[PDB]
Formats: sequence, C-alpha cells, structure tokens
Amino acid sequence: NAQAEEFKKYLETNGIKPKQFHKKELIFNQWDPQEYCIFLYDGITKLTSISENGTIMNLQYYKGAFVIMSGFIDTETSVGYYNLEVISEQATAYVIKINELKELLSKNLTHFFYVFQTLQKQVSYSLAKFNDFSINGKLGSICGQLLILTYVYGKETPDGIKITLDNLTMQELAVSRIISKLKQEKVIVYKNSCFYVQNLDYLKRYAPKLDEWFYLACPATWGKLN
Amino acid sequence: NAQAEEFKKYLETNGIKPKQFHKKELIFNQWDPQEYCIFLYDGITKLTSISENGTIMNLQYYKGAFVIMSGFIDTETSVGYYNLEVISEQATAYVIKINELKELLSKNLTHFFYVFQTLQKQVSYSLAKFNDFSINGKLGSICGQLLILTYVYGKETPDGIKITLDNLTMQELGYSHSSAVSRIISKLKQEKVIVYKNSCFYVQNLDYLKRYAPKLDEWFYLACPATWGKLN
Ligand code: NA
Ligand code: NA
Repeated sequence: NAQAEEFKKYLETNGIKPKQFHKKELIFNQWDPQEYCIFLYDGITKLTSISENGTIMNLQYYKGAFVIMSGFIDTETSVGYYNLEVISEQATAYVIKINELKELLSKNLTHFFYVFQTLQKQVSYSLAKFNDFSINGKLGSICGQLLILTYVYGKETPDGIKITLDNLTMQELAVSRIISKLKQEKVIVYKNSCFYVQNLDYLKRYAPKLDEWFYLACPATWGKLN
Repeated sequence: NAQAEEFKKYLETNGIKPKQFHKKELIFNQWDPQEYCIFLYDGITKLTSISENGTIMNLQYYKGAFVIMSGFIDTETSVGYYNLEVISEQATAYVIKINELKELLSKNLTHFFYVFQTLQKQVSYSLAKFNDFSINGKLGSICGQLLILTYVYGKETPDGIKITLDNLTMQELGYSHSSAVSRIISKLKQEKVIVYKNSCFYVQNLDYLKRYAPKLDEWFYLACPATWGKLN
C-alpha cells in the first residue's frame, strides 16, 4: 500500500510518531471528549460500542493500513461514541487530534484524497454487505467475512486456501449452526489447527456484492486467488 | 441548508447546470463506465444493485441535499455496480464527472470538507443502524427507520408527530408487509406509539422509538442536531 507508506512519511515528517498497542488495549474509548484520527498502520482492531446496561457490541473491524476517525473533520465534534480495541497481538497506529488532521490534510491534497477514499471504501463495503445480507441472510454475512479473510490472510496449499491468521485472532474475530453445516458441506476445513477454504466459489456465490467490492477496492489481492 | 446551497452556487459558478429527473428515471446505471459525483439537491433517490437473476435490491435511500459517488476520488475507479433511481415525482440533481469533482474540491477546501463530512455521516449512520440492530433485532431496526422518518418529515400536531410523506413514498418504503414486520407494527399501533389516521402516520410516543433505537437517535443528534432539536 504505497499510499499508506506515503501517508505515514507525511505524518512523521510533521512530527507525528508511531505508537504501539497490545491486545485488548484501547486506542480510544467512547467517553473521550477529544476527537481523533487514528492512522492504523499495522495490526487488527475492532470498533465496538457499550450500551447503557454494559453489553458490548462489536460493530466493525479494521486492519492497517486504514484511517478511523472519531470526529467530523470540519466541525470537530463526535461522529459517534465508540471504542477502538486492538485484537491482534500487536498494533502500530498514529494518533492525531482531529484539528491537526484538518490542518495536515488542508496543506496536502494527495493525502486528503487518500483519507477521502478510505471513507468511500467504508461506504461501499457497507452497501455490499447489506446487499449480500438482504439476499442471503446470515449465510451471506458469514460467507462475506470468510471471503474477506480468505482474500486477505489466504495462502494456497495442496490442502486448500489456508487462512494464515493466528488461531487466537481467529477466535477473537445460529452462527455455529451454519458454519458447522458449511464445513459439513466441505466449504471450509478446520484441519491442523487452522481453517482451510476449499470452495471459494461457494463463498463468492453467497456474497456476491462483497466479492465485487473486493475486486474493485483490492484488485491486486483479489487477483491472486482468482 | 446553508452548506448545501453554498455547494450548489459553487457548482453553478463553475458552469455545472442542474438537471431534472422524473420518477423511476435513472441518474446513472451500473454499466455506465463514466464515474460521477452526484449532488442530489432536491428529491429522493435509491441506490439499487441488480443480481445475476434480475432481482433489484434496494440498498439505501437518499434525500436532497446529499452527495453520491460512483468512483473513488483518488484512483478515479468505480466503487461498485450500482444504479441511482429516482423515487420522487421529480428530482433536481447536478451531474459532475469524478475528475471535474476532484478539480473543484482541490480549488475550495470548504466544499471538500462538506463532502468529506457527508461520507463521515454515512459511515457513522451505518454503524448506528447496525448497533441498534445488534441490540434490539427487528424491533430496533423498525424503531430506527420510524425515528429517522419522524425527524426528517416530522410535523407536530395535536395528533402527534405527523409523518409528512406521500402515501406513494410510504408505499415505496412499504409502511402503507413482511410477516415479522407486521407483527412489530401491529404491536406499535395497538400500543398507541404510532397511529395511522387520515391516510398518514402520526407519532405520539417518540420516547419509545428513541429508547429502542438509541444509537440512531445519538447519530441524528451528532450529525443533524438542527433537525434533532426541533423534536426535542
Ligand atoms: Na470518543
Ligand atoms: Na461506478
């Protein structure tokens, strides 16, 4: 991701230093009155919410390089009260107050467009997941998440497409019903302490709009397993 | 609003004329290779995806003023195979090409921020919708849709917060028939939180919708506080 490398070099040349975080550690929480822009450079995180009765809901997942923003860029108020929790063993992220982001992007249109496109990618990803859901319910939801894991952390082997993601990260990342029936049906295989995908076509068949979204947004990655 | 009218005058000053569209017309279709930024100034539209077997899927509804885009601004490549259908009797929208938009935004950062924040609102909207869903299933989904309808087209009257929306648009949204949905709707009608009278919906217990769709209420507060304050 050359755009992300250029973005980090821009950040550092302007005195913003990388921070490291450990699993379960929060980059920002939902009660923070300071709005941020997190350039998640490396690792995996989850955007979660805490309801009034303390129930934790997992809303989204992100992997570096990506941009998460807790405030609006111009008004600098909150876009929504959330927590960004690290779920990989380690994570590297650049934390910026929203106003400093406004300045930095204001003096560079290239990286401004980069962050813009990260927003666009979120929006189109949401639309594709909603389409796949409207068509196939939770089967399509799970097929889409499995397809994303396949395209991202997938490696071909004589046994299938190994999802080379740490087993602990996989655990951290009705459901059981249809996934048991999926591996029942040989779409996935949980042999040798890891998931091997052996029916990519099935996944694509049931998450067609997310497959399209990945084809357009991550064409390089999409082209290796197709 | 103010920012929308400023963006409209900016577009016109840069030689971008508005365009009219009748109901069911397509502002753009999935096969058009040209990418666009669409500034829907007036009216209502819907973003559809057509599956292999022809099933038109309704993904999202947009109301003017708002901004839709079919291409990524950095790479100038498509964000997806979508259609933008007008569901209003009439709609006024500006059709800019993606590269022309890049030029126009690079020349004035206030409009750049306007569009940036539009996308931010859309992202956080999806997040809030999914949160309320994960919490309260279809009850929360329905309460949230009713809440956003009430904030947009709400009109305070002795009969509650009337939903100032055509019965045609209301049928397009389907409120007027899924089994599960009817079950929820009937309970709500019987409880006297929504009353369907005068061929139109009224809301008499906004607190119920706000309580069983909390994250969307929060979203409206944080991104549309002008509208949120009218009914609070
Ligand atoms: Na916060
Ligand atoms: Na397109």
